Amino acid sequence: SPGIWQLDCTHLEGKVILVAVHVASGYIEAEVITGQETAYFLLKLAGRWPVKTVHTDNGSNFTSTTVKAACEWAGIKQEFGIPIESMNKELKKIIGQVRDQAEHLKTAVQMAVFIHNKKRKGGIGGYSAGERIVDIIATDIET
Amino acid sequence: SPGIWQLDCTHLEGKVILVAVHVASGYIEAEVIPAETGQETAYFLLKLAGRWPVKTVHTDNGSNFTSTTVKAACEWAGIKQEFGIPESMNKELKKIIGQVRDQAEHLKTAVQMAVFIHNKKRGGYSAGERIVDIIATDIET
Ligand SMILES: Cc1ccc2oc(C#Cc3ccc(C(=O)NCCOCCOCCNC(=O)c4ccc(C#Cc5oc6ccc(C)cc6c5CC(=O)O)cc4)cc3)c(CC(=O)O)c2c1
Repeated sequence: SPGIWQLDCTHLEGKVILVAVHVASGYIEAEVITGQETAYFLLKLAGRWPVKTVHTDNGSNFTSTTVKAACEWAGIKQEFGIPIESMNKELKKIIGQVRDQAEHLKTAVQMAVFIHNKKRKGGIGGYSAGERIVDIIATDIET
Repeated sequence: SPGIWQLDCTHLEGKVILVAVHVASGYIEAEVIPAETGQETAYFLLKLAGRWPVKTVHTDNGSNFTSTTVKAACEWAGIKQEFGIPESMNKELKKIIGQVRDQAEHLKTAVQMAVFIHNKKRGGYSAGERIVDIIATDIET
């Protein structure tokens, strides 16, 4: 299902990291950060990918006027219950291996996102998450 | 033109907007950045190359060749910089930003609304449909 994403948060060095997983592929986006910030994040994602339903596991985004606005503008359905916590874990491990390469945590997070999406999902051969999401989307339009 | 992008700067409301165009599809990504070409240009490129295949980046002035961080970002991710960008997306974008500007407080929000529209609206195929088709085609190769 090409447009289904899970959105979660996580924390490092006193910053919050917003994390969005395309569930069907394992492709992820992320950024360091409010409700405006999540709204902006969602708008940016939806203008790059098919963002149709976003699952979150707590009440926080349902009380954010800008998120609600971004979702209406963009055509996103928020849904509670999510339907990727091993995701936040591998991201941080990768952030561990790159952190020394970067002066800003933000850069480290984006190095780790890069690695995640570009490595072979299976270790060897097959697709990366970055390839799968495009593959998934190509086939849904085709249909 | 499978991993070939154009990079440029456009200006609105006293701000600089960085814009990368996937040449074969016309798909664009954009963000508000500093006058300085440095760390935040490197970061935009790192992020872009994490979402799409970015192998060669064209520019047609010298600004993008004066930052050590941009060079380190290109090395890290496997990006070649080429001079020569021989694509006035900047003009339809600003059209659209002006269309949607009232719908948002922050300019950068209006930029992202205009990116969304430009990439989604076709007829034949939208830029967003094209880039996916291009990349999927290639993978199968
Ligand atoms: C090898 C290599 C490779 C790459 C590298 O890269 C780098 C780097 C770097 C590097 C990057 C970056 C910085 C850096 O950030 N600098 C300073 C900036 O700091 C401020 C940050 O906070 C931002 C938040 N500020 C906001 O103002 C704001 C305001 C509004 C909204 C919204 C919304 C919205 O969305 C909506 C959506 C919909 C609707 C309907 C409404 C809305 C609405 C509402 C509406 O507008 O109406 C959001 C935010 C600094 C440094 C390095 C260097 C290193 O590290 O070694 C490097 C090295």
